[PDB]
Amino acid sequence: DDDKLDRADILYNIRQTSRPDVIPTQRDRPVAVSVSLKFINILEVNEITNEVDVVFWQQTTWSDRTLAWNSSHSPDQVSVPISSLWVPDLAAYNAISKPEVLTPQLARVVSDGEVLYMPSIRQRFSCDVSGVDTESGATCRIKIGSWTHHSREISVDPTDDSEYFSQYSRFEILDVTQKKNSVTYSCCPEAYEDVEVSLNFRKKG
Amino acid sequence: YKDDDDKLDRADILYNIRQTSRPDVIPTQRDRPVAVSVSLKFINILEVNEITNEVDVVFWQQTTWSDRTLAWNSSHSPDQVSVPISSLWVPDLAAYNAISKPEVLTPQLARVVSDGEVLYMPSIRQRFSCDVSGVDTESGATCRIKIGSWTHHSREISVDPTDSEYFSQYSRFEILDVTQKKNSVTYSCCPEAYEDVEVSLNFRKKG
Amino acid sequence: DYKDDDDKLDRADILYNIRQTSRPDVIPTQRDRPVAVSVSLKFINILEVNEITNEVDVVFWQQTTWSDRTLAWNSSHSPDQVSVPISSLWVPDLAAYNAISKPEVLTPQLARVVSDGEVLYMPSIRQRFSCDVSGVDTESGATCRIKIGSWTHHSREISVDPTTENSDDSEYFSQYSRFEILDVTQKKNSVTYSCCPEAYEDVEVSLNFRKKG
Amino acid sequence: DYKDDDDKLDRADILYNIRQTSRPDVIPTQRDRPVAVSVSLKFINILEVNEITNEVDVVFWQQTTWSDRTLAWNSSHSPDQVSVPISSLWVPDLAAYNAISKPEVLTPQLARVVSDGEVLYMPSIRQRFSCDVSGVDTESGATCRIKIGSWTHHSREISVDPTDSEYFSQYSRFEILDVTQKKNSVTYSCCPEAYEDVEVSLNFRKKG
Amino acid sequence: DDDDKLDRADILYNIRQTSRPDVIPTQRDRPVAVSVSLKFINILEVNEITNEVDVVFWQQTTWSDRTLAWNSSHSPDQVSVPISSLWVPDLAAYNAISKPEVLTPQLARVVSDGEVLYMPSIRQRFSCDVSGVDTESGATCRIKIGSWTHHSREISVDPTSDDSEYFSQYSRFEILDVTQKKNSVTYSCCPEAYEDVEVSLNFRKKG
Ligand SMILES: Nc1nc(-c2ccc(C(F)(F)F)cc2)cc(N2CCOCC2)n1
Ligand SMILES: Nc1nc(-c2ccc(C(F)(F)F)cc2)cc(N2CCOCC2)n1
Ligand SMILES: Nc1nc(-c2ccc(C(F)(F)F)cc2)cc(N2CCOCC2)n1
Ligand SMILES: Nc1nc(-c2ccc(C(F)(F)F)cc2)cc(N2CCOCC2)n1
Ligand SMILES: Nc1nc(-c2ccc(C(F)(F)F)cc2)cc(N2CCOCC2)n1
Ligand SMILES: *[C@@H]1O[C@H](CO)[C@@H](O)[C@H](O)[C@H]1NC(C)=O
Ligand SMILES: *[C@@H]1O[C@H](CO)[C@@H](O)[C@H](O)[C@H]1NC(C)=O
Ligand SMILES: *[C@@H]1O[C@H](CO)[C@@H](O)[C@H](O)[C@H]1NC(C)=O
Ligand SMILES: *[C@@H]1O[C@H](CO)[C@@H](O)[C@H](O)[C@H]1NC(C)=O
Ligand SMILES: *[C@@H]1O[C@H](CO)[C@@H](O)[C@H](O)[C@H]1NC(C)=O
Repeated sequence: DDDKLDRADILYNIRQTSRPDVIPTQRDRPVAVSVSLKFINILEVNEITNEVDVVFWQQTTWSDRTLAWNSSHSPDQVSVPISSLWVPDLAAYNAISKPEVLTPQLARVVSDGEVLYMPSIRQRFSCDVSGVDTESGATCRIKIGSWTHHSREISVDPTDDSEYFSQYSRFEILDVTQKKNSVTYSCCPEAYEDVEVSLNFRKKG
Repeated sequence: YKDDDDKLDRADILYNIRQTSRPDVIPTQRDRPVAVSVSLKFINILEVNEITNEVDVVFWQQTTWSDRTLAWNSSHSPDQVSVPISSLWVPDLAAYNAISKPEVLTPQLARVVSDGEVLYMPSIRQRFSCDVSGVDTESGATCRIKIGSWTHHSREISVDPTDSEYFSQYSRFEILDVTQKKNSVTYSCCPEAYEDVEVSLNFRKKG
Repeated sequence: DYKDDDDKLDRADILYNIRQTSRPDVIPTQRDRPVAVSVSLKFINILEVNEITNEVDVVFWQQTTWSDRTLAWNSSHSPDQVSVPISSLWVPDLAAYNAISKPEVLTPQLARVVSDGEVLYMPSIRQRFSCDVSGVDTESGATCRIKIGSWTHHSREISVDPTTENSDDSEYFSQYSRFEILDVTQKKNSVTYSCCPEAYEDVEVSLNFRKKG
Repeated sequence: DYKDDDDKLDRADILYNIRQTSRPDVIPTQRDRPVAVSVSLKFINILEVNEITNEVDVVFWQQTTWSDRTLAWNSSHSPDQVSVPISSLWVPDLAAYNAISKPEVLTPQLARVVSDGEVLYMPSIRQRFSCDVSGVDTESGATCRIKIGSWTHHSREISVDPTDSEYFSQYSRFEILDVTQKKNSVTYSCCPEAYEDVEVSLNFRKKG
Repeated sequence: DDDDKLDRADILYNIRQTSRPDVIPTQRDRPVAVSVSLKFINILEVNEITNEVDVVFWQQTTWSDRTLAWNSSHSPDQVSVPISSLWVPDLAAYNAISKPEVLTPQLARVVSDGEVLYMPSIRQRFSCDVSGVDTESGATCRIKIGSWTHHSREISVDPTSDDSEYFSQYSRFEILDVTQKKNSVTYSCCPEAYEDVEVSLNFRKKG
């Protein structure tokens, strides 16, 4: 796991095999991407205009098996800059600002061909904050899917509630759930898979 | 369609597109202007200021055109592919009454279809100066957005327009009507005519 | 001629010739004479004003033109003009002496190059300036100046020649703006500073405006 | 040696040699031992404080050093150190876990390379953090806790090792009572392996 | 003879072939003498509570690299060059509390005798003593500018005729005095000295 030249070699191999603009399909099956959200913070919450500002830890994984190697005497994982990798084109449907990445833009590649990209993000969303002061709290739903690939090319999926959530927040997390969802729009005949993350939270009392 | 996931067939189409594609040159065919279809679909309203007459909107910008030099036989290969928009010509659209840089909320990819059609449909948050009077009244306020090609006159580029289903439930405002008109203006600066789509939007507060 | 404007292959060749000849970092001087650059502002919107700090926020259309005849070609059977990315062309290095923010370009960064070596670049720009705003409430309006000059090139290399004057200054201006424009004028100035024995040419633009209603 | 240092050609050759031996995307691990990165925060200012929202704005000088023997050269008759743009060098991927903004880098982005293989990267950063701010308008003051860790590399590849009004501003509204720096290894339920990090405790109060 | 376009492009080519942008241009084993002056253009704001100050200043940097020099007998005396092609000094304000914002194009003059001039106009926020701004004596704010990564054996900053000369007449504030001075500090992390120039600005509000 710890020879610089072995790492430089693995990296070199990934840079040949990997085509960054082409989706990594195997055997006529959609690429199976698994998304999961962990919340880190809730910073602002406007009940008049229906917006929140959050920081979340976005764990995405997929399998590009052509990147795989034998690791019996070499390292099992390495870090690659994401400009050298195809990453999925996920978008959050009810975002109202550009996503702001707060972490170095690197992925792990695992010798079985698995790719993990888990950046931490700040973003404002437009959502229902009705009930944020009550005891049963508000429920804001976030929708996240593949922007330009339909369900026959990219298949999204959902992989404790407050394990990484700051203790210095004004808000508290009651429950967080994730549901897979295939949806068609009147524009395009094809479906787009998304994950709907439903966060249930309230102000602290 | 059944052959939509050959990673190799896909890579080959991307390669092909990158060779034929001339990103800086308008893809005219047969001495006709490029016809570009332009439409908005509103997603949200974020800020309304009745004093200064401004509005923040997130709208979904539907833009399509064709370049038959990119076409291919898709009988046994993928029907569409995604392409980074730096590899294709894109039209230089501009909103005349906009007062801030447009902010693109989605990945900057276009779809290319086997028949030579190109679809670029970004989601955009932008700020416009427009008439926002009547917004607390039953008829509502009517605000227009004028979107035309900036450098190419009508002789080279024409823009044509092709209810808020994708409009947020949680917005403070409600849409009443959305119409789309085609204008063709000659400015006192240049002897030629620039075309544009006008998008009139009637909207009002809820309660 | 206008009849051949669209032939895709012809346009590409013109774009190719332009890149082979254009030197983006060199002033296109002709015959021991300075490069003449025509400058015209047209105001679009006056976004905000602060009478206490003396700042304004404007959107203007900045029309700029100049000649490089080494770019010319025979338009007898060819497109008369084409659009070019400005990264492929020399562009004048104009600065706003009293800008207090970076310029934000609103529009696509493309120039039109015409078949006789004329280049037009007219972006739309939002910028914040520092100027005299007192009077803005009265009926005679306020009067705010903006100096714009060549930063690193002096008069014998670049001369900004005033493109004035209107009609017409209230034409591209938002009618839905809190403010209205009385008059606009332009002046060519030529200043020699402490540092350099060389003189820099600038264009002073005066905008007279008041709050409506 | 100190005499050499000013030879424009000698430096050019050193800088050439570094760009060739340096691979920016590979951790400079030697001997099967995890790269040791020494980190150190010196505070410079405390600017925006919100007691209601638990946010703070700080300008701090981050001091980072590590060792890469492959970059080393015989400096008997050449310069002992040179400046290098960090685009030419591997730099560790550090990240503040409680930062709620993107770091704003206030200084030129150069590192120093010493001829014995030490690399020194010491940028001045402004950044907003989410932390315990209550107690700030009182004498024992507040106690914030920034944590700085290796994002994608775990303990077997990168290991952080720790190491104060000297560089702090006397024109700050705030003043500093104590600063401590502990090493911390923690395992998150996602990945089997542990990540090293440095909890920097800052103790400070408003004036008067 | 300053305008022959071919002579310019040739000079610009010679400059790119011999110039190494990442290497300090030292000569005869002496440090590089970088000369620095600040002329103030404006003051945007002042916060008495927090000791912040927003200022627009014209930074005047000049230094020599005799390896760029050419014979200007029948070619131009000077030319403009993108700073990406040249080595440029890594200056920094110790008491800056914001990213510097360059308001001007990033071009340097090169003079044929080997001299380089980089003179950008900059907008930056500083933290400094601001008390006394309303009083007739005025407040005194100190900016400390120095070389960040290069110590004194490598780069030395030397300050080089009245202010209120490029200073905006429309400012709330007026400048009472400006003095430049040179210090040389060693910090407890590293045994080599770093030179800086402290610009002292004495100013007050107007009546
Ligand atoms: N997942 C997803 N994808 C698209 C989409 C479809 C096609 C294109 C294309 F091909 F034109 F580039 C772009 C986006 C649009 C879309 N919606 C648009 C309206 O807001 C809800 C989501 N959602
Ligand atoms: N569509 C459009 N195009 C232009 C335009 C822009 C650039 C050029 C040039 F010089 F590059 F050729 C010409 C016209 C100007 C224009 N107007 C200018 C003022 O605002 C209303 C619209 N509208
Ligand atoms: N047109 C113009 N050019 C300069 C100028 C800029 C850069 C250089 C240098 F050093 F790069 F050569 C010289 C003069 C400075 C200048 N002024 C600076 C002070 O405010 C009034 C305008 N105006
Ligand atoms: N040092 C560190 N690293 C991670 C982490 C980031 C990326 C990856 C991946 F996907 F690249 F493998 C793994 C762990 C996560 C993490 N924390 C978990 C999120 O909350 C803050 C602390 N801390
Ligand atoms: N001019 C200067 N340089 C440094 C400095 C910067 C980088 C490095 C390193 F590590 F990259 F070599 C060393 C010292 C530090 C420094 N100060 C330390 C605190 O901030 C005020 C002054 N001032
Ligand atoms: C993996 O490692 C080496 C050769 O690469 C060898 O010991 C072993 O047989 C390999 N196993 C597989 C499944 O290729
Ligand atoms: C499309 O491709 C296949 C193979 O070349 C062929 O069967 C079919 O006739 C082609 N169609 C056209 C339009 O040429
Ligand atoms: C352009 O016109 C002719 C015909 O295209 C060409 O041969 C000649 O070089 C040019 N001269 C004229 C007539 O402008
Ligand atoms: C380095 O070079 C010097 C001078 O050439 C020589 O004396 C020495 O043996 C070399 N080895 C070391 C000390 O690394
Ligand atoms: C330029 O010509 C020569 C050769 O470059 C040079 O040495 C001298 O300084 C100049 N000659 C004149 C005419 O002054």
